[PDB]
Amino acid sequence: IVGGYTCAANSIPYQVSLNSGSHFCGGSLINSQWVVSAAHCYKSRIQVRLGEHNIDVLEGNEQFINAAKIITHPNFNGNTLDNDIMLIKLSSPATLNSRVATVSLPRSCAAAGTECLISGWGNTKSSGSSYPSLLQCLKAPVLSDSSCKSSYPGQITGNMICVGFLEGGKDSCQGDSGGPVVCNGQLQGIVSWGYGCAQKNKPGVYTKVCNYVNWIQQTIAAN
Ligand SMILES: [Ca+2]
Ligand SMILES: [Mg+2]
Repeated sequence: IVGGYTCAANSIPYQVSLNSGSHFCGGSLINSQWVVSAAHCYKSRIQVRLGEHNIDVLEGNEQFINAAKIITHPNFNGNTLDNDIMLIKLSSPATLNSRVATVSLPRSCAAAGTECLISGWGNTKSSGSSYPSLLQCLKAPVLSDSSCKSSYPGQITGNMICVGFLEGGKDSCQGDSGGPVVCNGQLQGIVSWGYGCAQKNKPGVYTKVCNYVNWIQQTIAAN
């Protein structure tokens, strides 16, 4: 997250770290047994780390649980990034408490201008590279469909939204991929793509989760 602030410890209790020897992506706990993330984050082996604040220090509240199933959206396109969504089934259920909690799926799509919270352990520098120990947060609005589609001509599908700021300086980055955008208590976005991060007129693009509630629930029920 560029231009964010350090979240209060465990204040984002649905945020997970996906680990393959090191943190590589975020995700969101949406059921005791299931995490949702981005398909461009796929790896064949993943350890899910729940209840993290400092991903470099074992502070007590962590639950480390291996992925048992990793299911990318059948219509994921790695060129256009359409349907950039993936489900991970935990090998055992997360134990839900104040520091490890599910986030609701959308009840509807979000209005333009809705305030959201974006979080992750991705790159914090707008030049170079700095990968934080502590979870970072960013408040950002759902952008107008003038602002989003004008920023990426011909590239915003019906399954994408932009969330952020056209002036630059505030965005999600590499390593935030797969993490949450939560607006009014609902998971509306998954960190997906853009053009670098925090550049002028290149707001972050996010998978539009309000299109996927059927796919998510059908996958959960069948696995
Ligand atoms: Ca930790
Ligand atoms: Mg580090």
